[PDB]
Amino acid sequence: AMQNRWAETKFDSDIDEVVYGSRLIGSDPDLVLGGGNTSVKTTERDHAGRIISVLRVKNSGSNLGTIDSRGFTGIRMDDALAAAKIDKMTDEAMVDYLKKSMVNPSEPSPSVETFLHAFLPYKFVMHSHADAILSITNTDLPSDQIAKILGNVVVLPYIPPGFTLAKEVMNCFKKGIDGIVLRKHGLLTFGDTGKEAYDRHINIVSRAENFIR
Ligand SMILES: [Cl-]
Ligand SMILES: [Zn+2]
Repeated sequence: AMQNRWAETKFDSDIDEVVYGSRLIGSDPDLVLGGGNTSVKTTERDHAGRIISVLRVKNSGSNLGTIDSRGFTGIRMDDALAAAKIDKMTDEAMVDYLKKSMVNPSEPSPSVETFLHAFLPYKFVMHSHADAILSITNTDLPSDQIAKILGNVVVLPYIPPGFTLAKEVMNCFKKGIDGIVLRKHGLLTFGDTGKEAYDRHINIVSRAENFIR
């Protein structure tokens, strides 16, 4: 039975908190059998001394399980949120956009799923390709019955990973929900703190697992 392993309460920094959450998620082979990504929205000074809103998002330099602060690449939120105006973007264009939005271009490339994170207005966001979520969403169960099984969630149909997915995620987000379920892809959870996003992730996946058990 999936367990909830969140033990800490005090962290020195936002990055320490997101690293902690990432490690817990990457430690469960039923949550991360190489993919998944996390993020924290944070305040930083940029090179020009401006205090700015930064999305620190998982990068290509490590898996979630053994991640450290180096594994979080800083993306300007002003830049990322301005992308919401854009209609379509190819994967390639998306990568270029993100590169031009990096607070420090010498950091490792940010997750190709960065826009899932930027476009959800919670401080912490967690994304997995949880096996039990893939199973339940790969059945013929209607989405509404999937939602009744999993809890206070919104369920989205299959959409290929990329910019359109992020736009749909953005638009289906509603105040008060615990998660967004992406059929044939995975799960998004979020919250004001790392624990909130994490607890929501476990509760939903474990409900999925319970149901297919
Ligand atoms: Cl009912
Ligand atoms: Zn994904």
